[PDB]
Amino acid sequence: SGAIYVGNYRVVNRHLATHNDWANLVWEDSSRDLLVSSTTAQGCDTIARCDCQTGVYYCSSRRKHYPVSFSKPSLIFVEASEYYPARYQSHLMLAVGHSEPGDCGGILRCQHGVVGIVSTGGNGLVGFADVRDLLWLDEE
Ligand SMILES: N#CCc1cccc(NC(=O)N2CCC[C@H](C(N)=O)C2)c1
Ligand SMILES: [Zn+2]
Repeated sequence: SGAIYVGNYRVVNRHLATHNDWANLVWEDSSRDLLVSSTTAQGCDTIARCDCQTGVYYCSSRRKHYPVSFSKPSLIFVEASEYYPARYQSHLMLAVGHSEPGDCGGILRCQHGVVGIVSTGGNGLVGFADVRDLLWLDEE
């Protein structure tokens, strides 16, 4: 589990969105595994606006933050799970690192701010849903 809290937005994995998220919906995209809902309180996270390929992510199944090198956001085939059939996920970045299903939502960050959240995993790989292109998270 986990979310990004930027401005009056809450960014979560679409597959982990709650009823309150769907009832306060701003934007959702199943191909990216992302959903954004509105919040009453202002958050403290800031979004990175860069092309870094190195950063640090939080792994809840280890209670640890790990430094990683990650690929650029791309269209990647992801195996079937309880939440989606086997399909292509867009804006996904891969790295070598530990991930279990419940690690989804952990933040990946670079020197500029939050880069994305854990969205995929298995066999020593971890995948992150990028948010750096969502410029509207910084306003309104
Ligand atoms: N190998 C292995 C098992 C394993 C370990 C660790 C994680 C996973 N699960 C996943 O990657 N996802 C399940 C939630 C939905 C995700 C999505 N964005 O489509 C895909 C699977
Ligand atoms: Zn950066």
